[PDB]
Amino acid sequence: GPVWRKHYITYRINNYTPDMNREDVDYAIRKAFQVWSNVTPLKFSKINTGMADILVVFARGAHGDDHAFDGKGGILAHAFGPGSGIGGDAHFDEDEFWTTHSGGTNLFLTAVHEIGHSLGLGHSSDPKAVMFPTYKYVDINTFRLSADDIRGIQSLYG
Ligand SMILES: O=C(CN(CCO)S(=O)(=O)c1ccc(-c2ccccc2)cc1)NO
Ligand SMILES: [Ca+2]
Ligand SMILES: [Ca+2]
Ligand SMILES: [Ca+2]
Ligand SMILES: [Zn+2]
Ligand SMILES: [Zn+2]
Repeated sequence: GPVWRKHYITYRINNYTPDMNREDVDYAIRKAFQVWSNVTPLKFSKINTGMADILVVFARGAHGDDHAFDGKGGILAHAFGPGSGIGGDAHFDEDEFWTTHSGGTNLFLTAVHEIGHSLGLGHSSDPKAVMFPTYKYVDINTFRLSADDIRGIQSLYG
C-alpha cells in the first residue's frame, strides 16, 4: 500500500491530553518518531501551525472520522496510512490515561505503533514486534524494534 514519497515529513500536535505534562507529550511523540527515522532515510519535524503530514490528535468517542473510540480500554489509538488530508494522522483515545511510565497506557510505545501505521506498516503476527496489535508495557528507556519491524519498514523505505 501507500508510502510517503518524500524524505522530509512534518507532524503537528493538534491538542494535548490533560493526562500528562505538555513537555512530556512533546518528548514522547518526538522519541516515537526518532524510532522510525533511526532505521529509514526519513526526517521528521514538528510544526506548530499549518498543514502537517501527520496530525497527532487526542479525542474521545466520535471524533469526525469513521473510527469512533470506545471509552476506557479496548481501542487505544488508530492512525491512517500515508496519503493526503487525514492520511498519516494518528489519533489517541482520550478515554485512556496516557503516561510516561508503566502506569496507564504509555504514550511513547503507543505512538511508536501508530506512527508505524502513519508510515504504511500493517500489523505483525510476531508477539515481539511493536506492530503486534496488542499493547504490552516494556521498559521505554531501552526499547528496541524487533527484526520483523525493521524488515517491515525497510521494505517500504530505504
Ligand atoms: O491497531 C490498532 C487498533 N487496535 C488494535 C486492534 O484493532 S488497538 O487495540 O487500539 C491497539 C493500539 C496500539 C497497540 C500497541 C501499542 C504499543 C505497542 C504495541 C501495540 C495495540 C493495539 N490501532 O493501531
Ligand atoms: Ca478506548
Ligand atoms: Ca495528514
Ligand atoms: Ca485521558
Ligand atoms: Zn480517529
Ligand atoms: Zn495497530
